[PDB]
Amino acid sequence: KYRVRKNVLHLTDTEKRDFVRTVLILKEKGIYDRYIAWHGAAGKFHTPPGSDRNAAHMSSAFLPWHREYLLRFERDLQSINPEVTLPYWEWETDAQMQDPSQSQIWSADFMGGNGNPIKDFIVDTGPFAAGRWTTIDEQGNPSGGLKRNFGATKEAPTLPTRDDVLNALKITQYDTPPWDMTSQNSFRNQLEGFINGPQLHNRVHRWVGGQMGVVPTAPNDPVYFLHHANVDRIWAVWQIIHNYQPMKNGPFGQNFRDPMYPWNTTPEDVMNHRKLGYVYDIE
Amino acid sequence: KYRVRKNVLHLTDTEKRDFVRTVLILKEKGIYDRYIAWHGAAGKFHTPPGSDRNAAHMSSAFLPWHREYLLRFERDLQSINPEVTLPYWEWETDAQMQDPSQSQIWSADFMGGNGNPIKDFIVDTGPFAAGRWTTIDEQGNPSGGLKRNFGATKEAPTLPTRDDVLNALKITQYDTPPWDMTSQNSFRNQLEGFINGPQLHNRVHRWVGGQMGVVPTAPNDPVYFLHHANVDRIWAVWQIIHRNQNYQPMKNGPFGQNFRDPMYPWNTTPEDVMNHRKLGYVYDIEL
Repeated sequence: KYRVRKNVLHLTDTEKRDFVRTVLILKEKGIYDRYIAWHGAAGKFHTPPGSDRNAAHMSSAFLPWHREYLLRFERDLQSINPEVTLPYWEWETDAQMQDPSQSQIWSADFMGGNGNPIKDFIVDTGPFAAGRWTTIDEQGNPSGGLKRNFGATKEAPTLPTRDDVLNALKITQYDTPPWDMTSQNSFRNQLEGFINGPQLHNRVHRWVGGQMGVVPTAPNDPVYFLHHANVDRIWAVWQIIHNYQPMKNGPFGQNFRDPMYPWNTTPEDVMNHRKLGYVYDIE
Repeated sequence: KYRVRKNVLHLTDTEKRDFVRTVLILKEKGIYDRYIAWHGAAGKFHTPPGSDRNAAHMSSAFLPWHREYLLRFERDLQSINPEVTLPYWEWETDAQMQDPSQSQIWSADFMGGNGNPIKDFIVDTGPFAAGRWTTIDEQGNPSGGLKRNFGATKEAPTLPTRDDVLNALKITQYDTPPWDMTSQNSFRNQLEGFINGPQLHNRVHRWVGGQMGVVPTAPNDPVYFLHHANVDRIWAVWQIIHRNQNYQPMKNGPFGQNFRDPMYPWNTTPEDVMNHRKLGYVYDIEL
């Protein structure tokens, strides 16, 4: 309950510089590539084999997998600097902005800015610009150069709104059969963004574009963690207002006590975010 | 120092059956596929990115990665049947046979036999035959059955010999810079089998063929674990003989190859597995 996760827009300047410097350090030590690789690995673990579902996305484990993901990331951040906690990007408020690209998340001292149309939309500002930050492709091989392109696609021209978010928190069930993209009246599938998609979570990914635009390369962009921090917050909220489903008979890897590949951690291990030792501000 | 890992050729008929049934249970519960994926994932964690070194192969962590891999596998077997330990395929002994493909490891009560040439070398004998056991491809989707094709390639017509193993056991350095496929005077690279390859470990894969023939899909064949137990036994013997010698690199190698680095996809370090007796098991030849 001690580690406090803060709204990016509530961060002081040196809180932002310290977060940024820690990420780069994780990157120089080779630790950051473990999270890109883990996330890609999970995308290849289909439950059961052949199914649309994988360990991290498109099924019930989406939320607790990403909670465990961000939890391990935060610990590695803390091992470099015990004062660093993972912020969240509250995109529901940034959507209200005239030009959400002008949000202070995108400043030169934090995430850097939008892509540059001449340089194929390569990011050329901030600490993660090309030459200052290398990316890896789907194969684990060097791909060179972070890209972003806010709202370029017909499908996600806008960030999801607080209206969009308030409608997901109403859903009464965590998840429903058959625990996938078609799951109806499903908090998880609603938050993930496949109901009349792309919405919420999936919409943020398409709006940002670049590596963020395609799931297997998305964690190349450090804003991946800030986005998913916000998703984890929405879920923790839902866990106050209103457990987990399936408790059994889902495909292996999605049940309450199944390990989530590529870890041994179960959903049950992370149901209560407070017991994991962190809290979001406003809590 | 208590779970005894036995030569496959020494297993009783009941031991053979209990092992196979336990593996089948692992597969049915969805657990076996986690080991296939872990191995596939490790192969695309390159150290550093761009190098052909990866977390589990072609560098110093080849041996401890697999010690940890097999230890986790043996634990999962034990949780199903605490009397079942991971046996080892002593291929260097099979190589002395007129026809190694007649080894008892390939009998219908254990690993099953060679691939059927009429069926594109699909295995159709033993408990892992097509229709009883489904493989998956590098992408995580079902494939069409186990395949094997013993001794089919020109580079690997034979299994490695007892002398090939004895020769490797004379190498005095665990590994050497630059800790890769070209490492010379290196026990790790020698056992791995790249110099004037394919030898030893790489030669076994090429000899078996089918999914075993391409390292990213090799754990689809349960014999993967039996083969790598023989590898783990040979390294355990190397540590007994060269007791003065330790893992290399201690430091300064690529991240994920040093003594105290995490071995992707786990947090387990090489140091954590250096002493196999402290992991709870011994090979029968140690008595």
